[PDB]
Order: sequence, then C-alpha cells, then structure tokens
Amino acid sequence: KKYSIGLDIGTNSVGWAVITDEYKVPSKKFKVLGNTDRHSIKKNLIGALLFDSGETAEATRLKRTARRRYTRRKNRICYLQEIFSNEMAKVDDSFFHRLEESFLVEEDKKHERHPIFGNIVDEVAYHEKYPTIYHLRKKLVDSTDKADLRLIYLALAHMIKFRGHFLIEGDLNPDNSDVDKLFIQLVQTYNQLFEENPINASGVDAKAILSARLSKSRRLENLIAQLPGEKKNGLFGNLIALSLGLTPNFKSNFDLAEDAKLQLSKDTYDDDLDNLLAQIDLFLAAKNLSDAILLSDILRVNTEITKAPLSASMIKRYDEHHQDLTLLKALVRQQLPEKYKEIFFDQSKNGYAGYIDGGASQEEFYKFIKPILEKMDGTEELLVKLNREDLLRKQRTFDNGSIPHQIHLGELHAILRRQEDFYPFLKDNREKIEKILTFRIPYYVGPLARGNSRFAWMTRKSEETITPWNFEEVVDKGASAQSFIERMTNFDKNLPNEKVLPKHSLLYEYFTVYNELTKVKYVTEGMRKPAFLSGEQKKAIVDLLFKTNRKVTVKQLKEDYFKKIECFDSVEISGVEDRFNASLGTYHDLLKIIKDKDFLDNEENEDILEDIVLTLTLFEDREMIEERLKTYAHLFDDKVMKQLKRRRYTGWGRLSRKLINGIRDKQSGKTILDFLKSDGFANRNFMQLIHDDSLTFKEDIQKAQDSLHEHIANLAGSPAIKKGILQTVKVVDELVKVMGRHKPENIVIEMARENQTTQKGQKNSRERMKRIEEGIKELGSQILKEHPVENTQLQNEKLYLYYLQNGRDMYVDQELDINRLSDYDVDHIVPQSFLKDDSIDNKVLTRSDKNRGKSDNVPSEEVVKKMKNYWRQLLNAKLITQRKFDNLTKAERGGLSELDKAGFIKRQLVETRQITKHVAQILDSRMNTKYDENDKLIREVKVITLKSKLVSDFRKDFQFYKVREINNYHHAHDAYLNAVVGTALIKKYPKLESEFVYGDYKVYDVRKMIAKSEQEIGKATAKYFFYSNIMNFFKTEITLANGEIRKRPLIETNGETGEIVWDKGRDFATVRKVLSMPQVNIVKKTEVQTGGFSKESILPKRNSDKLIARKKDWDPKKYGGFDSPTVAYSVLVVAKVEKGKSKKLKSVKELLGITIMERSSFEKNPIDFLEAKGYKEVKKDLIIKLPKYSLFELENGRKRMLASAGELQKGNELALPSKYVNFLYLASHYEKLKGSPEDNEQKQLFVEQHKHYLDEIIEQISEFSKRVILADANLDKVLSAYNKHRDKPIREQAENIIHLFTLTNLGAPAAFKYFDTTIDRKRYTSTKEVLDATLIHQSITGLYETRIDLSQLG
RNA sequence: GACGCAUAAAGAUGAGACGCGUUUUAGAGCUAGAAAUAGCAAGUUAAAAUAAGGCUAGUCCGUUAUCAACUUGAAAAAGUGGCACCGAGUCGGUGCUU
DNA sequence: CGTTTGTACTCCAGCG
DNA sequence: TCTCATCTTTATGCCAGAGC
DNA sequence: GCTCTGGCATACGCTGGAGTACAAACG
Ligand SMILES: [Mg+2]
Ligand SMILES: [Mg+2]
Ligand SMILES: [Mg+2]
Ligand SMILES: [Mg+2]
Ligand SMILES: [Mg+2]
Repeated sequence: KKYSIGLDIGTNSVGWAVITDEYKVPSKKFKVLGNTDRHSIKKNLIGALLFDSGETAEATRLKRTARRRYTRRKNRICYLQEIFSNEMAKVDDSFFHRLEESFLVEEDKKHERHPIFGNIVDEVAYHEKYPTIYHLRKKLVDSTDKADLRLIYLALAHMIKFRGHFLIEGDLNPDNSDVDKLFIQLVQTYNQLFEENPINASGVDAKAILSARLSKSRRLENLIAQLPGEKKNGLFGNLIALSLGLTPNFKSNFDLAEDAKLQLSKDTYDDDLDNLLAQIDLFLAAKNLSDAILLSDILRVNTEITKAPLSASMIKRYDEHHQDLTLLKALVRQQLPEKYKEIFFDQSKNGYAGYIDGGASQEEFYKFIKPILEKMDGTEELLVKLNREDLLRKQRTFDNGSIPHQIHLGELHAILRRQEDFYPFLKDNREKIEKILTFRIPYYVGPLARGNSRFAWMTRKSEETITPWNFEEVVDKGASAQSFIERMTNFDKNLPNEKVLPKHSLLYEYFTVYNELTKVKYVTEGMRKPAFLSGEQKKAIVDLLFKTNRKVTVKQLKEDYFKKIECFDSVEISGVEDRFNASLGTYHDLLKIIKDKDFLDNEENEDILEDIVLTLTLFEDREMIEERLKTYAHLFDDKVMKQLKRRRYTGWGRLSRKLINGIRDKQSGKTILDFLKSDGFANRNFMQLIHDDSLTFKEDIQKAQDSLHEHIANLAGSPAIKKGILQTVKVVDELVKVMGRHKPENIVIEMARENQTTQKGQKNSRERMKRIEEGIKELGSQILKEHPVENTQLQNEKLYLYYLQNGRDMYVDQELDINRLSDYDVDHIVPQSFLKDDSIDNKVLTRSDKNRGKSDNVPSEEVVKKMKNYWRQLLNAKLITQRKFDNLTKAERGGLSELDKAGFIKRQLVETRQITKHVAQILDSRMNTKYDENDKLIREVKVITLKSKLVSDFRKDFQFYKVREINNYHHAHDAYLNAVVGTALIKKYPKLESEFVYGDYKVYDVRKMIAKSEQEIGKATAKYFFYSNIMNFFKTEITLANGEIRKRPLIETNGETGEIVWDKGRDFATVRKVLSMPQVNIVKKTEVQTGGFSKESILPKRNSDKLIARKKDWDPKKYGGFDSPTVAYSVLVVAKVEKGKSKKLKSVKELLGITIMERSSFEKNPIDFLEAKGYKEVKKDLIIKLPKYSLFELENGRKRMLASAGELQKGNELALPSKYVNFLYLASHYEKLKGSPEDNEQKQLFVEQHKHYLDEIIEQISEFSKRVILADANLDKVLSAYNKHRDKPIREQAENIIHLFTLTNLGAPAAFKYFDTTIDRKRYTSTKEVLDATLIHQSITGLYETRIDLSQLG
C-alpha cells in the first residue's frame, strides 16, 4: 500500500515510475471510456511524458521590439508629413497620397502612377538628374537654388527614415570638422600658447596615419617621423588627447597649464578640462581635430569641399560602380562573349544580373566573378577593388550600420539652412524636424503606454499625447528611470516585502565583512585552542586594515594587526585561506571622493550614505544623479559632488536593509549586523542567526512569508521552464490520484547536480584574468603591458574577447581598438540560426562589416586559410579551446551538417537544473502541508533529490545500459532506477536524509563533518569519494588497487534496525525484469500550435491559392504574400462538398487545418467558417478538435500521431529486448568501457561471442517496421545496406545499427545513414486513414484513456 | 555546511536603437522584326508593408507561458475511472469485488 | 477518356 | 548587430558542537 | 573530553509546407 514515485525530468520529457516497497512496479486494470468496445486496459505504472520544449521569450521579445521600431518609424515620417502638409497642398496636393499608394498596382492606384511628380516626363527627368537619393541629398546640401518642396521632403524623409545609429554621444559637428588639414590650426594654436619656439613647420599631417591602420602605433610613428617637437606633449602628447585615449593611470606627461591627466573627449572630458580652463584654447582644438579624424575614419571622402560627406561618398560609390560596370562589360565582350549572357542577363546565376536583380549578395557575386576576372586581361584594377571589397558596390549595403545619426543630422541641418530662405515654414520649425530625426525614447523610459501594456513602467506628468517635442514636459524621466530598475531587482527572500540593498551599499559591505570576520579564529603559542575574535578585536581589525586596504590578506592580518598591536610573535589563522573575500570597496571609493574619513566613520550620517549609494546605483544619467544628489550639496564641496556624480555603481545584493540592520531580536535589542559585530563568545554568522530558535530572527522571517497554474505562472525566470515544472507536477498529481489518493512515501527526483574534486572545481572556476595572463605570457605579447587590465573589468564581453584574441581580429589580420570597441561586434562562430550556443567557444570579437558580410554561416574557407596560423597560435597558448578551433575551422571538415545539429545544447542542462530545482520545492510544498507545533512541518512525503551520477553508475556497474536512440523507454527506466536507488539509499543509510531529502537539514550539522585526514586532499574531494563509496552496498565484490577484494553480504540490512534493504539475489532480478517490460506508458503531449502565422518570407506574386495576403486589400495574386501557414489544430469535419463536373452534395469526412491566423475566426463561429470554406450541412456536434500529436490506433496496434491536417508522425515504440540493448551498448563503445582491463577484455569477449545478435536486432527492426512503420522501400534499403556491410567490424556495425532506430523512432520521420547510404524520410503525408482509426485521448500519464472510434462518425 | 561572500561557467528577462533582406509600384527600353524571337542598351535608387490585424485609440497591443476526454460553470475552479495473484511483444488471463 | 488522389523526390525556411 | 539594466542554475574556496 | 554522514578507500532531443512528375483509380 506504501509506494514511491521516481522522476526523470528533462527539457522535453518527464519520465515517471511508481514502485512498491519491494522495488516492483505495480500494474492496474484501468477503465477506458468512449464508444469503443474495449472497456479495460492493463497498464504498468511506469512511463514517460514527452512534450515540445518550452520556447524562451527571446524571439517574441525581438519581434515585439521590431514591431515597436516600425511603428515609431512610421510615426516619424507622419510627423514630418504633418509638418510639410499645409505647404505641400500648395504645390502638389496629392503628393503624399501618391507616396502612400506607391505599392499598389496601376489599376489599384487612385492617382497617377508616378509618385513624385505625377507625370512621365518629369519623373524620367528627375531620375536622370538624380540616379540615387544621395545625388539629391548632396545637391540640396550644396546648392543655393530654390528646390522643389517635394525634393526637400524626399531628402529629409530619407534622412529621418534611415537615420543611422546612436552609438556616439555629443555633437559630432561636420561644419567645424571633416578637414584633417586643420591640424595646422592645432600647431598654430600651440605656437600661440607655447612661446618657447615650438615646432610649426611640420611635415605631412595625420593623413599618413589614416592611410595606414589607425592606432597608437602608426600615430606615434608618423608624429615622430614628421613632427620632431621640442617636447613630448607637443609632438605626440597633446595630439592623442585630440585623437585617442590614454592608458596610464598616472597624471599626464609634463604639464602645459596643469599637471593632471588627459583623456579623449568622453562624457566626463568637459569637466576634466579644469587643467586648462582654470589655468589659461588648445583643448578647443579637440572638438575639431577629433571630429575630423573620426569622420574620416567613418567615411572615405575628405578631398572634397562638400558639406555632405556621406552623400558624396555614396555618389562616388555610384560613379565607381558605373565605371567598373562599363569596363567589365567591355572586357567580357572582347574576351568572353559566351559568358556575357550568363554574367549580365541570367539572374539565376550569381553574376551581375543575379547581383542586381537576383538574390545574390556581394559575397556571392564576388565569388562568382573572381574566377572570371582572374582569367581575363586588363582586370588588375577590378581584381584589386574586388579583394578590397569595393567592386561594383551598392549604395545601401550591410555595412552602412556604422554611420552615426550625426552625419544624417548634419546633412538635414544643411538642407534646412539652405532652403529656409525660400520656404518660411522650414525656418519656423527647423528644430522640430531636427528633433524628429534625433529624438529617441530613453531605454529607461520604455514604451509610452497609457495603461494597457504589461511591458511599460513609464509615468507621465500629464495626459497629453507624447510627441518628440513635448517628451520632456510630459514624461517623468526620474520616476521612470527609478521604476526601470525597481521593477527588475529582487525582493529579499527572508522579507519578501523589502527590496534588496545595492551590492555596493555600505551596510552590505559591512555585513559581508563582519559575516566573514566573525568566523575567523586565531591560535597562539600559549593558547589551548583556537579562539574567536572578540567584538573589540573585530572592531579594531576593521578600523585598522579593512578601512585602509581594499583587499585584506591573511598576511596583513597576522602582521599588521596581531604582530604590531596586541603582540603575538606568531599566530595561526583559520577561517580564511590567503585573503578575505569580503571587502569594503565602497568605503574606499567614497573616501577617495570625500576626503573626510570622519564622515564615513560617523553613524548619524549612515542613512545619507545609503541614499547616496542607492542613487548612484539606480541612475547612470549624470543629470538625474546630479538632481538626486543635489539635496546633499550642503554636506560636500562642489568638487566633491562633481566627483560623486562620476562614481557609478551597478549590481544589487541578496538581502534587504530591514533584514541585516532593521529588525531586532526582542530580547537583546540587536539587529543581525549588531550580532555580527559582537555576539559574545558564540560568534554566530548570518545563517546561524536566522536559524536559531532562541533568537526571534527566525520567527520574524517565518511570519513574514492561489492555484498551481497561477503559482507556476508567477515564478520568476524564463517561461521555458514553466512547461516542465507544470507537466511534472501534473504527472505527480495524477499518479497520486491513481494510487487511491494516497500520498507517496517518497518522491525521488533526478537532479543534474554533481560532486567534483576540489582540483577540478578550482581549475574550472579559475579567474579569467589568470587565464588571460597565462595565455598572453605563452605567446609573449605585451598586450597586458600596453593595456593593463583587472579581473573585474574583464566581465565586459567585448573587453574579455579583446584579450582572448591578443587584441587582434580573428577574421582580418588587423589590430582592434580598445577605446572604440563599440564599433566591433561579437560574432557567433557557428551561427545563432543553426544551433543555440552562446559559449565563449562560440563567440568571437570581430569588425562590424566583417561580421555583417559573414552572415549566418561559419567562417569561409578563405578566412580559415588566412587565419589558421593565428588560430593555431592562440590554441597553443590556450586562449581558445579545441572546440573553439573546431568551430572556427568548420569549413575545412565539410561545413555545417546535421551531425553538428545532433548534440545537446548547453542551455538544456541549465533548463533541466532550473526545472528540477523548482519542482523539488513545489512538490515539497504541495505534499507536506500539515503544520505541527512541536516541530514546524510534518514530513509526510520525502522529496529525495538524487544526483545523476548515482543512477548512471548503477547502470554502468550492473549492466542496465542506457541507449537513448532505441526508444523513449529510457526516461521511464531512469525514473524507475531513480526511485529504486533513492529509496534503497535512504533505507540503508537513514542518516543521509539530511542531505538527500529536500529541506531536512539543520544548519551547520557538525555531525557530518570530515576529519582532518582526508581533508588534506580537499573538502570537495572528500565528499566526492564519500558519494562514490556510498553506493558500494549494492555491489558484492569491492576490488582494491592492490588486488584485494571484500565480499559483501548477499542481503543488505539497515544496520541499526535490521530491516532488509537490498537482497542482491532477488532485487537485481526485480530491477532487470522491470527494465524488460514491453508495456511502458509513453505519451506525447497534445499541443495546440501557437506562434508565427506562417513563414516570414514574402513571396513574389504567383497564381496559387497557398499564398496569404500580407495586408487585407493586397491580392496575393497581384502583390505576393506568405505561404506555409502553421496549423493551430485540425478539426474533423463531417459534411457535404459540392464536387464533380456536375457539382453535387457528396457527404465527406476529412480533416481541415485551422491555421493560427484563422483560429479566432473559426472559434467565433465554426459553422460559418466551415461553410465559407465550402462545406455544406456541417454536423456541428461531430466537430472534433485534433491538436498536434493526436493519437490514432489502426490495425495490428499500429499508431499514428497527427503532425498536421495533412501529415502523420509514427506513434509506436520499439520494445527491444534488454539483451540486445546491452549488446549494442557493449559492441559500440568498444574500447571506451572505462573499466578495468580485465573487465574490458571480458566484455569484448562477450561482444565477440554474441556477434549473432546483429541479425537478431535487424530482425526485430524489420518485423516492427513491417508491422507499424510500413516504409517498405526504406526497409529494403536498410536490409540491403546491412547485407552489404555484414563483414565490417562488430563495433562499426553496432554503431551504425543504432542509427537504424531512426526508422522506428516515435515522432517525425528523419533521415539516417548506414556507413554511407543515406535513407531519407518516409513521410506519412496522408491523413485519410486515421479518419476510420480509433482516436485515443490520453491523460497526462496515459493511464486514463478515452477511445473514440471514428468509423462510427458519418 | 541548501544562507551569505569570492571566483567561474552556462543561460534568462525587459527596454531603447541601427543596418540589411523580401514584396509591389516608379525609374518611358531601342532596333530588326507578321513574329515565335535575335541583337544592342540598361542595371546601383525610392515609396510603402514588414506577422492578417485589435480596441482600452497608446508614438499601445498582437509569435513566451496556459490546452487529454467527459460532467458541472459567466470563469477561476471542482468532480469522473475497484483490488490481489500468475504471467509478458506494447499488455493478457485468472480469482475476489461493486 | 479525364480528373484525382497516392507516392516520391526536391527545396525551403528572414538576418547581422 | 549595438547600447542599458536586471535575474537564474551549477561547480569550487571560506563559513560547522555537543550531548553523552 | 570526544566522534559523529560511511567505511576505512579513492583522480539534458531534434520538420512541416509546397511544387512537380508520374501512376493507379475512380466517374
Ligand atoms: Mg535525467
Ligand atoms: Mg554572426
Ligand atoms: Mg530523461
Ligand atoms: Mg506554443
Ligand atoms: Mg554554495
């Protein structure tokens, strides 16, 4: 009557099993409902629920943000049109109407078919005058003639619609820049300020640096060569301050007006200018030379007087494209006339015709045309431009993403300045148009909702509609920025109504320090035993060396404190290894700013400091920080406040202020922090304080603490794990309902946790700074010398990848820029679209235009061959792992293939861990509910949490081998073995319940301490060995390294009680028998499909009924549209259809797929929807919703799952005998058995003896296929391939036979191969047969069934 | 030693932006041609849409999570299916029992 | 003799 | 692809009396 | 004034839609 439940939870499965006290799996006769004649089923209480993994909300988020961007871009254009509308009605009242309907075909257009001018001659003239929009933009920027209002609008709308990025702050003005020759003005101003005969007659200016790769190196070299200045500052020192960042932390080179340091023109650079403004403008030349150099870096146009450098560069692209195209056409005609049509007319090839009119990108076009160019004559210039990626370029390409918005804003401002003379309305609202271009909702404001958004947090000062021009006066930006962070930070778990403290708050730092400090012990020569630090000693230590050293080493503690004050000549410290992990970093940072130490040490102003740190953590906008800190301006100097607003903290703690310093124990009146600072002689740390029954902290925490669906929905984190959590809780609930509504004795959950040796865990958690040091020193570069870095700074992804690559690009042999890292981007070696892998082995820092031409593919063979030596250098120095090197060189081993797809992603382990950890506490809360006064909670049900290592060792030791490829039974079997091993362990060692049973621990149970011996190897190694040896009571012979063996008893008893725990004779037979049960309740969860309506690709117009209109009024036969709609669910319709040459009502039964788009339309009124679909006399009461994976049973027990309205998945399981599974496991893995050499030899001999099982397994597969798969051609191919390779080695034959189970695997048909022969999918693309099958409705465990015989519907 | 701290791996959630891509239309094709076609010219750009759409009409929302069947119900939610034994090719049989 | 469903094979899927 | 912010799981290191 | 958890010894899963060609197969 007592029973246990095992669980094997995964991302797409939850295996479950019910066991009794004798480890047997029971079986019950279950009632089956429905109209069939079958009334009872015998079923074993073991099975697995399979489901589609919950998707992360990332793709939905990306779609939502893209939708918002499109909405706001349309709104920008609407604002511009509203500005232009009144004065456009003068010149062309239908202009904006023609712009709106430009998409429509001519018979749909209500106006003239030429959008801009509305007549053929003017339109042709315009396009001859301005072949590209950039011609018009440059003409409007440069010319003084009154232009047409329509042309002005077109240029401004092009700038506003495609307005460039906002990755650069400040005003990158073009008017006071773009001429690098103003360096002469820089040396002129230097000559004015520097009177000791400075250098003025220099050589060539920085144009040489620009013509080379831009860095500190070429700048220094060219300035040394051309500018032999009288001092370092003039020749090199000041120029970089106008063009580059400075690495050293020391003050700048020899002073010119003041001695302080120098930095590039950043956000804080203006305030840093006190070294000259308070001493004198030489530094004003930064705002000119810096912008000139930067825009010369962005754009390859500096030789022209134009005020539109971007439009000029695009016109140069156009001109070079034209010239190169003419030359290429001439060369092709005079050398390769037969190839002319292919290159220039056939747009299915990747020639120029496919480059312009086809789908060929310029990488495809270049790889097509490079062989052509190489074999002709006179193509040297074209080839050079090709290798430089500037051959026949388009004006709108992937690499335009580096254009800042300031360039477009400059062109727009120039146009408005030019044309405001003639159009007064342009002068009145020049700033409105500029604001339309430049306005951008702050990231901390979010969507500008008015109540009906679940993603919005913005608060508004007034009810006015928000525009770009009243955004400041309508949106409360301070409160919005506060709620931006406040809605994302955690609440204190102990006090769930109190927000956690900032990670860098002073109370949090003190709490951490004293929590670590309260447990360190010292022993002297004369002291009997190690003693705690007293409250006075902890006070003294903190004041002496925690408030004077940022990092406190044990050496400092035993030399600065103990030796010097309260003298001990030699002391031993326990409770810290080499350095206190705790620190007071915020104290030192605020001591640097506020030189007053007494202010920080004072206790009255603790609230002020907490508020200051909270402000510095919530906001990064210097204006908001200044406004918030302004209330304290009477406590600090103006300079001190200027320094505070620079200080920026991020990160939040785990505990609230009310917890660590707010609540008081009613007896002693002490807070938790007061106890940490002085707790008599007990010196309780944080976890002891909140768990003592003698103190009221535990009571206050406990008293400060619906439905299952609501509870799972309200869980924080990814919604991906909610699916697994809810499904396993529902499985447990159904299993409890089956077993007479009696709660299980135990629930055993397989956890993905692991015990590691201390060496492995210390090597896998080593600091990344250490990794960079050890790698750089190996290859000998001075990258750390040039750019010193700390481990904390390496949390930045791009900064970390910079040093991992030795400061070099991994795709082009070029050096990266540290200060300009935002203009590089992180590239996923194996593309995101293929496989989800965000690991460091997959990430590479490369240049933006290198990434964006390298689209959704591994690096090309050209890149691999160029870079294989540098990658080899990095691999030998261990900055990239072997897996990273394999990812980079993927093109050398055949590129992307389904083999790469066949491997668990790393997110799956994290998802499994999260699901299992959540469900452990969910089940512990739902099962154990009866509270008791003597002991708080009554543990009716023990939720055992087994590590996966135990069951895997059980399988491998006792030959219960697992092969995931044969069938889905391994989930249920893993659950069964989990139940067996967990219950056996709890019975044999009832004193391990504190660590295996969820929540049954007492804090710091010293009873389970490890002696000093066996700790010299490491505390985690001792636990690793303990857990390894804790499972030896299952085995009989325990073999030693020297050959001695202990024979364990055949019956294992509890030891103290004497209850039988494991009869090694009969219980192993019980386990073996259960793993050979052919009936296992494998159920695939039926799921109504949700997601995208169809495939996202817009297809060209086609006379087909599969196309879907992409707007309501756009006929897809004229405009194109989407196809491949996703079927939400199918419906079984029984009705009459008018068909035949003479249409007549023939009664029909069939499945109609209700796609996601039309799901709501169908659910509003099914009869109207079906009649409009063409069904007459629909029987409303016979409509059956059939979601995906609906199960039908046919003759000979053949089962099919509904993939869609016109496809079926195979729905049977191959219960292969356990002997064949073991033989497949042993024959494969032939030399990687990992056992003793004698055992490996014995297993190899067994495999060799039983080589006849290959024929037996093939017979199993063939009969199973002939019965349920019915893929006769594929089966014949499989049999022929097996007969061909029957003389291959047993290992290879067994390895390839495991692929054959892809033929029989439940689910969608998949392709597989047998040593070379690829067997492709036999898809069941007809759902006519299931219309007379038996529709199976299965409960969550599949034990409860309803069988509907569809042959009786008609 | 399930809290906390330090380190690290692997992931997650939300907001703000960029650049492409696709689709239809505009960018007068010319000559020889009954013409089917052939020769030549040309190409780089733009508008609009970018889940159909929705109503609470916001510069908002629309692809995550929730879903066996049946009976109750405005819905959350509740309720529905006997046991033991011998066996095992996807569960069968036997015997008690309602 | 003309449609009309089964097989069978190929291709494709927005992205950086 | 970029910027900003927050959060989770797991591993290792430090943290362990006490009644008989 | 001490052994205790134990025995005494260690290195997580994966395809449906659409088109085209061709052959039975019904009307
Ligand atoms: Mg598992
Ligand atoms: Mg990429
Ligand atoms: Mg599993
Ligand atoms: Mg879904
Ligand atoms: Mg821990």
